[PDB]
Amino acid sequence: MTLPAFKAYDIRGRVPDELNEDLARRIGVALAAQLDQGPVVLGHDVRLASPALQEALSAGLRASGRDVIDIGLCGTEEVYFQTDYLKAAGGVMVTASHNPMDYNGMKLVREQARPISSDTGLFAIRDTVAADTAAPGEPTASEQSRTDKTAYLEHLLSYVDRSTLKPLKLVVNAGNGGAGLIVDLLAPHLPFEFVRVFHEPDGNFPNGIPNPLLPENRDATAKAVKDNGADFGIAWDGDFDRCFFFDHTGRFIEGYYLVGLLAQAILAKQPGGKVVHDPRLTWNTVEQVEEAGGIPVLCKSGHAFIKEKMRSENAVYGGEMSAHHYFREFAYADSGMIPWLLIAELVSQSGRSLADLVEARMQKFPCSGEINFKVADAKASVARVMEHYASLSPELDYTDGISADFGQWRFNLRSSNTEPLLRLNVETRGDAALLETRTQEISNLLRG
Ligand SMILES: [Ca+2]
Repeated sequence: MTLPAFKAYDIRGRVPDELNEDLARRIGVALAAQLDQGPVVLGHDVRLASPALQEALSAGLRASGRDVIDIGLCGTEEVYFQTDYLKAAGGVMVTASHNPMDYNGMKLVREQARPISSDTGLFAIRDTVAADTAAPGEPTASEQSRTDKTAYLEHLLSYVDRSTLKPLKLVVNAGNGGAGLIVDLLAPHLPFEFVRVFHEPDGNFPNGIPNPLLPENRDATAKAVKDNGADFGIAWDGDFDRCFFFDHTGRFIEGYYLVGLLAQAILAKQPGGKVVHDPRLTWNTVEQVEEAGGIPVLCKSGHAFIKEKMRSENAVYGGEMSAHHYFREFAYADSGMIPWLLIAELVSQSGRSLADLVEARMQKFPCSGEINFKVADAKASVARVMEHYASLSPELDYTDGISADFGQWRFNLRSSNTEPLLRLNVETRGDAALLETRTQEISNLLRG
């Protein structure tokens, strides 16, 4: 067959049958063969098995003559940042994301933190690994421990004017992932009053695997915001490349609205810039970008597509509705830290609460959120939807699945390639009733 752990965009599998130290070592050998010259940055998340997987990567890389820069326990964005900042040949983050306790994985980048994906080197690595029966060589290169975060912290702080920040009270919820370490290193340089929830890194996850999208986990941040009168709350996934916002009422802010909000924050600092966004939910972003003087650039969803498009357009910022925010100055990479710093600055400077910054936008472009449908036949299910609506003559766009614009409402319907699974997003022009009736109509068709 093929090694199942090699996915479209990263490596992910059950330990030890899909991913283990031997495979990790072979991946390091294969990665050395795929990169231009230079050292390789390695970091890892809080999962208990992550360090051993990193050590195996390092052994394979060093056997292949690659100097290894061990940045230690970190966030995925720190591997991206250090790979670019240190002008490394590439980098690997060992991270299991929100997969089960017996899973782990790896995210791999080349120069400037450019993604390595299935069609840009990852399956080449897979095929090399799959055929590698060579004896493990011994190291011919060194490993250096580089735990200085100064340049990374200075870079994060460079997105805000610290003299304009107010002493907001912010709930922070690392979910026992790694975000608290960075929050605590930033805190001496900021005026905020932090309320720390599930703050200590703990790969045993006594409070659940970090995933702020699950209602039980969502509610822990909401409750802390409400009980403490916080201005807003921020939660992260375990490797903290995704952040999640809760307004002063405890309400979780759907990620769609953060794209337009962050674009308007960034466009104040880089006037006339291009902003890349995905096709699932669009109308609010296009309007907010244009109103702020930027140029919106439609792009297929998925971090590799977003990053490539930002590069080709010199786009200052790119944002996906699914809590991914990318910054040109950050090597075009995603950060779960930059967004909350920008939002805290916007609340501080504007005098407006996070709730009021988004309220009118959510009313003007209400959306369904992303709704997933396991179906027996994705192609037949999409066909049923498109047949049902054909007589309305929607404007169709095929940038990412099917987008259908009917005038006062639109949807995007995307099909998973890993399993028969359709993802639906609907939005309307200020009409909650139409949003629900159309969402339910499409849902009935997809389940047919
Ligand atoms: Ca993540």
